[PDB]
Amino acid sequence: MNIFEMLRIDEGLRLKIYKDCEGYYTIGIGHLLTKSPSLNAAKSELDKAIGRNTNGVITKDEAEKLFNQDVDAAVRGILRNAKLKPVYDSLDAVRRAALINMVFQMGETGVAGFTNSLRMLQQCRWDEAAVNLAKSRWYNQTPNRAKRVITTFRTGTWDAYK
Repeated sequence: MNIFEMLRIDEGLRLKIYKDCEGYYTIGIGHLLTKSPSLNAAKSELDKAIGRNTNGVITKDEAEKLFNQDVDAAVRGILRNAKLKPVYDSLDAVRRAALINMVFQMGETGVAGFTNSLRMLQQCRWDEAAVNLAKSRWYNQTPNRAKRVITTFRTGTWDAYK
């Protein structure tokens, strides 16, 4: 199991524009297009992202290319974030993937907002951290995904994904 595989399981793959759990226009492997309500806006964004006129449909290759860029961006955001970096540096490989998953989903900023939890990860207090993480809009809106990531922080294995 690795980060790509993890995230493919969490986000799925769709080749046509769709609405994510929050209602935002999205495509491919969890690729957010725009927070706005306009389908036009979304098509526009897609065209600019792919560099071609798509009529809102993309190929699998095109889907993986966006995903690869999206995973690389998340890592780097983490790595360039004052709050995030120290935490990532402190974790083992499995637990690193779990933080990348959060960032991919909710952004650097959103994650940077889980102060208490983050401090707990830095001290290796896996159970206290899992409880704190669950106390969040994130856990209450998308519980099955959040359970996965959280168990991964708790145990440092891929069991939730297997």
